[PDB]
Amino acid sequence: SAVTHDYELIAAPVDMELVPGHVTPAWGYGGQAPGVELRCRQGDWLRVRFINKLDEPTTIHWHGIRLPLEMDGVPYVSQLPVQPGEYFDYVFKTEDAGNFWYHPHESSASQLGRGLVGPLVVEEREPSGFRHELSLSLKTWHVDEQGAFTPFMVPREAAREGTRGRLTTVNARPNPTLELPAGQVVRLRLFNLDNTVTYRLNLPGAEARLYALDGHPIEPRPLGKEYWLGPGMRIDLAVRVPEAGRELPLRNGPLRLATLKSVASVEAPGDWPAPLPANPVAEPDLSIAETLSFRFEYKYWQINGQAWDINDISCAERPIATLKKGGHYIFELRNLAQYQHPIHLHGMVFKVLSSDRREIIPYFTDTYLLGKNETARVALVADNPGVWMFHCHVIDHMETGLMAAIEVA
Ligand SMILES: [Cu+2]
Ligand SMILES: [Cu+2]
Repeated sequence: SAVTHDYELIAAPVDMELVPGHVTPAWGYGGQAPGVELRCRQGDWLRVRFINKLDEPTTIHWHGIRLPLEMDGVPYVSQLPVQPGEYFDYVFKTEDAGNFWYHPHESSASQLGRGLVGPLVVEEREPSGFRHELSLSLKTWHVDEQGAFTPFMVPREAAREGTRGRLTTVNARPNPTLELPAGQVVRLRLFNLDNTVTYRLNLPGAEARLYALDGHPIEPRPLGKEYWLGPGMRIDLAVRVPEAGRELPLRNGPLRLATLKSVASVEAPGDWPAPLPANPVAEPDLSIAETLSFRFEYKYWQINGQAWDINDISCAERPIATLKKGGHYIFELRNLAQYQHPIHLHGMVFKVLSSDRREIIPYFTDTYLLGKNETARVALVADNPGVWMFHCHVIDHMETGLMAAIEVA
């Protein structure tokens, strides 16, 4: 009748030698940054005793999980900030398998910037045919050449593509070599845990197939040339590991993020897995849907429908829209700028229909990377009652105005 995955998760200072010979005074979940991997299994309860051992308030928002509003981790909408030395018990069922993540939703640029980000895997209820998996958490740290943090908001940058760090890491390490077994198909779980970077992921040489995007399965498709992994996006990238001693570079454009060294296995080469089964998300019914149009765009640099978010007041009470529970809606997402925005909706999963620019194979996701001057159409069932944040996931833009709240009732 119930399975529960218990975790005690502590946010606390972590000193990290990101730049050899230098201390970076980071903040981490479970003694590391990126934070410890949380695992659950689809259909089961995830129970996390979150304990704040930072010197300021924080919450944990569970990016991509359709959970009840009480557990969304948004200060003053979900809960009260968790104060230093206090705890909060996040309990919710994970009905969607795949790759999610977690991070604060309080002092976000700073707290995410300093390390408060982690991967969450919801295992499929039935065994995927994957024999091997590897989790890759990308983060581009705003630290200078001596390990010190640079500002997480720099206005000139917040009005552009966002405040970009300098030091790219995969699982806290600049450009690691990850060993994988030869001949085998490996599910690489790729998490962009960065505040601002879009990694133009490419893996030259290897046969690589996309199996899921932002925690939701697709008809598997070759990687091809590149995949633009925006902040807070994830993919499962199944890779045929080449014969032993080969070394493939996972890249952000021409830059190596990581190297995948094919190691000798005695295991038989296994076949490509079947498509991951769809998560139980409410099919939007286009013929019955109603459209809402949204216009994008140390103070207000970005606007939603002419409304800046003030990340300093409790203005989640004047919601940009009010959806009926069980209602089917189309969101037209209009980027009225030369700046891309990874636009994210809490609480709910939307299906990407079409774009101005891109040809779309329709898929479900909590985030759409909204290109420069792009108009994309996106559809959802207003499944989950509450007040859900709707924002660009470049943490700078979210903090300098690019956020709104959508009330489901
Ligand atoms: Cu979210
Ligand atoms: Cu943005």
